[PDB]
Amino acid sequence: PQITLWKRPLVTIKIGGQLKEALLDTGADDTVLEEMNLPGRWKPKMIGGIGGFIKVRQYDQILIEICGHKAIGTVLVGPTPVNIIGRNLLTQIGCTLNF
Amino acid sequence: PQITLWKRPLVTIKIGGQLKEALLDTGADDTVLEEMNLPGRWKPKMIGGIGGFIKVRQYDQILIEICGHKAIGTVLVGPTPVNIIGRNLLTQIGCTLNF
Ligand SMILES: COC(=O)N[C@H](C(=O)N[C@@H](Cc1ccccc1)[C@@H](O)C[C@H](Cc1ccccc1)NC(=O)O[C@H]1CO[C@H]2OCC[C@H]21)C(C)C
Repeated sequence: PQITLWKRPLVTIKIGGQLKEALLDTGADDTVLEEMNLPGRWKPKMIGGIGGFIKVRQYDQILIEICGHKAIGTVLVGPTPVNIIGRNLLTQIGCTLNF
Repeated sequence: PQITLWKRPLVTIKIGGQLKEALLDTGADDTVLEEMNLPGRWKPKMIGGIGGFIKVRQYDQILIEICGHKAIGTVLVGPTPVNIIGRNLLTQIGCTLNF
């Protein structure tokens, strides 16, 4: 579809068998989701933005469905205030900016 | 134009007569630029991000040119790690997300 930017571009995603709301974010290199218990091994990581860094758990080869479009990649889990879909998965669903 | 997301969506902007590089960021409500000397009056403000909050200078009704498209609106100036163009100006240049 086409998503305007008058409001935060929030969409429904499906991950680990759960439905969640997440922000489509062209300014994020990576995907960061709110604390959740995902199975499997993980690696510690630090990600930064405005204000500093937060500690997250890095999960690899995670399947996410974004408005019916499937993506598979690295997902970070930690104390983020909002679920963020970053460029690593947005490229897989063929998302582009247009103006 | 149409911009893919394999690389960071960086563009050249012109503000206060100076050229700078900035990130087109659908995950930002507001536009935040690195410390710089802008003409006009300003007010203190605080903005938050993934790491916490930072103190910024809020400039209102500022003219900014984003890849040749003119916008006039609120610009925040402070210790952000990268210049970000947020939704407040992205809407003025007619930017949308498509997939
Ligand atoms: C390589 O580094 C990265 O990719 N970092 C990503 C990242 O932080 N990206 C930033 C832009 C960015 C900033 C610094 C360095 C690189 C990019 C943005 O895209 C996403 C955030 C999301 C958000 C939304 C609401 C509350 C907290 C956080 N938006 C934001 O901070 O917006 C600010 C400014 O506007 C305000 O509205 C919303 C909050 C306010 C991480 C997500 C991985």
